[PDB]
Amino acid sequence: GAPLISVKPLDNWLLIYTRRNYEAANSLIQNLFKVTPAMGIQMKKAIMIEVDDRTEAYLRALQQKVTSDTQIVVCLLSSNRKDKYDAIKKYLCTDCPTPSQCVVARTLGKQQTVMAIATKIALQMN
Amino acid sequence: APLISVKPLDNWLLIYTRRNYEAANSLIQNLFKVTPAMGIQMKKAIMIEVDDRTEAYLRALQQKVTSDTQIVVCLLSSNRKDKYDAIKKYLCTDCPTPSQCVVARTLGKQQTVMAIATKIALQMNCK
Repeated sequence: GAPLISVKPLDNWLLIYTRRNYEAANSLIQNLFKVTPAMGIQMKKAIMIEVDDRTEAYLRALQQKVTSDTQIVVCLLSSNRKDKYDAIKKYLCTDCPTPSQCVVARTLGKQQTVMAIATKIALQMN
Repeated sequence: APLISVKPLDNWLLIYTRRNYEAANSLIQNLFKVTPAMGIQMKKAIMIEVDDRTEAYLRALQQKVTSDTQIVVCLLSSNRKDKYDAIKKYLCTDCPTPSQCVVARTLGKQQTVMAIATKIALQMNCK
């Protein structure tokens, strides 16, 4: 036979992060692996993009890596630094057609933060 | 004391223009119908009538969106690209509260209603 239960594969997506948060990025992938089956989603590993911690490096990585095939984009930020956050958000929102979201590394400890992120992804996949 | 847990949706905004006053009322009623199956207990939206121009939508947003606002829904007279794009962009850059735009025309389907409610159930779990 072959599966009967609907899943949605999340196989092509970007996680853009800065070296200081290398391990909070890895943990996020694992955690999302845990909560994602309950939501009808089958996850592959994110395409991971390490950038210098500056606005412009995030934006470059965006212009170079986002494709037709990219399903979701997640920008992990070192900090809730208003200007950096606002300038990435503005660009994703005007220039990036691919659904996206920003996350501040700090909040990542919490399992409610993880759930919210996955929820937003489930949402963007429709 | 009532044992089944429900997510109350008691503070939220519907911004619409006078021409779609009734399509707006209907949308509330219909959402009342399909929302209990999703674990949500709905109150009526705070309804905000605005003139049919981009800027009027944006003023309403700046004035009425609060810490308490759970969801924002902008119902548009038309799929007019510029108006739709400008409102979408602004919500997306300047409005932290989760939101969506709906074109009145499409409200004439129970699949449209389901999609909006689905999106809301989803937005009720976000940071």
